[PDB]
Amino acid sequence: IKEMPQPKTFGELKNLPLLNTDKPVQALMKIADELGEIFKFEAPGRVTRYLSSQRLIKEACDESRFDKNLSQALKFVRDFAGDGLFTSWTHEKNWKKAHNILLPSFSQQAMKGYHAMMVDIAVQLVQKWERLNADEHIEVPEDMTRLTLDTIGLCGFNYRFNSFYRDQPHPFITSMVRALDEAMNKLQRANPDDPAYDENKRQFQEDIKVMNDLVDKIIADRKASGEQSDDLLTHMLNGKDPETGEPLDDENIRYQIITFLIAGHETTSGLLSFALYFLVKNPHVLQKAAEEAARVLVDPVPSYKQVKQLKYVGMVLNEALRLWPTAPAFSLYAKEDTVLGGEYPLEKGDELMVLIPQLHRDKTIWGDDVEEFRPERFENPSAIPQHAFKPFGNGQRACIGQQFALHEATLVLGMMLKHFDFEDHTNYELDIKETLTLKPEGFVVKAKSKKIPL
Ligand code: HEM
Ligand SMILES: CCCCCCCN1CCC[C@H]1C(=O)N[C@@H](Cc1ccccc1)C(=O)O
Repeated sequence: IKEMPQPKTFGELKNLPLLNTDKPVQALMKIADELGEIFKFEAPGRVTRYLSSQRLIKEACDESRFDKNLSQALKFVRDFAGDGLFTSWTHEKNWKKAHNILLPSFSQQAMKGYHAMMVDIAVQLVQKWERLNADEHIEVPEDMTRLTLDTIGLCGFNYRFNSFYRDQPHPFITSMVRALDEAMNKLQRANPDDPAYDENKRQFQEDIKVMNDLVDKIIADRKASGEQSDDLLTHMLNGKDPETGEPLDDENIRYQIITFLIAGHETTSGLLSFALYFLVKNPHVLQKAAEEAARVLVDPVPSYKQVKQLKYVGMVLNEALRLWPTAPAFSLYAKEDTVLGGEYPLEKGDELMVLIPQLHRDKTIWGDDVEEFRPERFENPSAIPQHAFKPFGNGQRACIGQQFALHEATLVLGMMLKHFDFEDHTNYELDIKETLTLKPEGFVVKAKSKKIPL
């Protein structure tokens, strides 16, 4: 029974000022490097414990002992994502109902139906880059975000955001990005109810109204027309939960659509951006991935079955998720009193944060080459210890979008490596911007066409 380390305190504010930074996850990573596999973090009125070791996280991932907690970040996102899957408690009726209704829409099988839509957007990205002039470069996270938002819009509700036709984001997106910024900024405020934050609160309410009005009109317009497109919205209007026999209500459908647009904007785009970053920093790895793409993608348009055969590209994406998991944490609560790792007693209700980037750096799992980009680490999942690799979270509350994200990312990265050579022309220094998620900021490359027709 050990006493837990705790980082430096600021009197009555305890640890809270440590998060007064534009890079709080990267600050918590540096604290974990100093304090080790577990530390206590206190703010006025709340305590959590940050876990970094596979030794403790494998226990935290025991669903008989721990359930998903809404972190303060998720509670603030819930003001616009409601009781959508991502911001619902496991015990709320609408979690299991929506989970049962939506699981078939997110399976490996369902991906065959979404593939043609994903290819539509992927072809738009390839044509954009084919059409750049000799003097020009690519804004990587900008273009990956254009792609991943457009893909979920088209597969979500058959809506074209037409992001490759715009410098300025669609108005829904300007509102969603500003709401996500206010949710994440609200975290840092020692003094939240101050009047210096009164404009922020007024803007948040306008942004919520914007997201609701576009999404509610999309739903209303679809029911009115009665058309049956094979998108998530059609599945949610016609689907019944096998348990309750009930469908989702129109308000819950709107929370699910907002949730899916947040995920498509924030997470998959981060993964593609980090994957291209590691490939241009690791030319031998880029070469082996480009060789797979050339051998497998033998048709102008990739097929679903071809994407399934891009195994090495799959390993590249997992190794990018290992070093920079774009969704960097999740939160758990103890269902009952229990002891963590035979050292740290917890009471019913005590909270934990899993710091995924640190878990993925555990040298007892990955060895001394832990900072190196080596996709071959992922050749044999049976050779990886339990709960060592958690970029999609844990158990019944794991990412429902995992198959969707990995299909889209494998397809697009495979087409990028087929069609272009890449140059890191600025010798880019990694700068990680934090929103809901992690993304390279300012990452730019030059892409020289291999002139292979679409
Ligand atoms: C690389 C891409 C992505 C990553 C890394 C990612 C990561 C995660 C993680 C870590 C969680 C667990 C969060 C927690 O325990 O608090 C999660 C949940 C979720 N993700 Fe994703 N996600 C990705 C893409 C997507 C996509 C494309 C969708 C939907 C189109 C999506 C929808 C969701 C939903 C709905 C949940 C909540 C599931 C539930 O609790 O029932 N994600 N994601
Ligand atoms: C993909 C979603 C990732 C969300 C990860 C959370 C991302 N947080 C952003 C800051 C770091 C990280 C986190 O540890 N937050 C906790 C801690 C906390 C609670 C209350 C006030 C301030 C901070 C929380 O939100 O409860």
